[PDB]
Amino acid sequence: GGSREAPIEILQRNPDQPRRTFREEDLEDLSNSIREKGVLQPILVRPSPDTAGEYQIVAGERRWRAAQRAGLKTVPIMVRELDDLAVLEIGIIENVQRADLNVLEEALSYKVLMEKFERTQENIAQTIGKSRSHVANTMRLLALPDEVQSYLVSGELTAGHARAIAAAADPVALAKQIIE
Amino acid sequence: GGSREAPIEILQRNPDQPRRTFREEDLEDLSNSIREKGVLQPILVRPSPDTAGEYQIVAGERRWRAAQRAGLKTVPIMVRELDDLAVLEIGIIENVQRADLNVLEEALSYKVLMEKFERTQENIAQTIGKSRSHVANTMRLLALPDEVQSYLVSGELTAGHARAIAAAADPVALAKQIIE
Ligand SMILES: Nc1ccn([C@@H]2O[C@H](COP(=O)(O)OP(=O)(O)OP(=O)(O)O)[C@@H](O)[C@H]2O)c(=O)n1
Ligand SMILES: Nc1ccn([C@@H]2O[C@H](COP(=O)(O)OP(=O)(O)OP(=O)(O)O)[C@@H](O)[C@H]2O)c(=O)n1
Ligand SMILES: [Mg+2]
Ligand SMILES: [Mg+2]
Repeated sequence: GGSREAPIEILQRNPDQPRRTFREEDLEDLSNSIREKGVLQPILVRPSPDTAGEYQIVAGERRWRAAQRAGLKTVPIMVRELDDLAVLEIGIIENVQRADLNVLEEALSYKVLMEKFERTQENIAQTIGKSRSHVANTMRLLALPDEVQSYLVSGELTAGHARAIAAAADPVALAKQIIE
Repeated sequence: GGSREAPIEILQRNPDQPRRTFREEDLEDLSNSIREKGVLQPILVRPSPDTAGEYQIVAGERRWRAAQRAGLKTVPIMVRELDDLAVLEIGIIENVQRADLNVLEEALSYKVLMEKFERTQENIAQTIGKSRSHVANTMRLLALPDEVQSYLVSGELTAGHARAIAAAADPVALAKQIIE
């Protein structure tokens, strides 16, 4: 059994899904991102244990909720027979076994969009489903010295602190201030 | 066009993929995780622009490399016609449009594996493809006071710092020390 488009309305959440909390800010970004390029990773479901002809989401609740807000009529699914232990395992694995992109690898990606493909920071924001603010701030990090970038490449400079350092009117000045 | 199993050997990487660096530590965890439950999210590819009957990975290089080390003969793929702008966009989106699990939501998930399903910390480690160390340290956080957990629930307490705080013989003592 491969992956198929299926009517969004015949899908339901597992209450015992490892993820409890869902921030509006993030869900808005995903629904925006889905409105543009659609649902890119198919949603993992098992046949519903409670209701007939329904599917219980094993992995991809945010995708389902985002696609709902985005007003998509169908979603891509993969149906696999799974017991309650399998689902909890998979639920953890999909979210735990994945490496985040370095904020500089992200910034460089935006540079290439601008230079090689002549995309404005607005064009980028609209396509990737993030704010013009986030894009601008992310790219400003490319200005910083090689040494401070090496701190972000290494992780020494906190990834959270990076977005803050970027927002500053005098961003490079906050490099030495990071020590204290 | 859905998703199909395809021989791992007819897949190649895009050199211009947003992600440049690949840490051995993480790739080992993924290959372990894949050795157990296989490749859970199908790998997004376009028909190779250079070589005939080959596919260029748009999203899922780590999965491909992990599955390779894991000695998988086939991998699940989805083939879509995509130009160089599409691929760079999608490459960014799949990695940028996704929310990480709270370290406490992770710990609780492991608790339920132990209590509801009678899994040892070794059983968990083997199935999720992480270290017994990582599992033990992650669960120890559930012991900590509601106040310091609120710091991790909020994010104030660095998620990386959490596993370290947990390992400490006197973990709660690091709460006031989080001033610096
Ligand atoms: N047994 C597993 C473990 C993990 N994953 C998935 O593999 C992906 C790993 O994400 P990432 O670190 O970004 O690597 P890839 O997407 O494989 O590669 P890249 O982003 O570099 O293209 C995640 O979707 C995760 O759910 C999976 O399909 N099967
Ligand atoms: N246009 C987009 C944007 C993002 N994604 C994918 O949506 C997932 C978001 O991951 P996460 O934040 O964990 O949410 P879900 O996996 O959807 O939900 P859950 O983990 O709660 O099951 C990622 O694999 C990302 O590649 C996608 O398919 N299409
Ligand atoms: Mg997920
Ligand atoms: Mg990825």
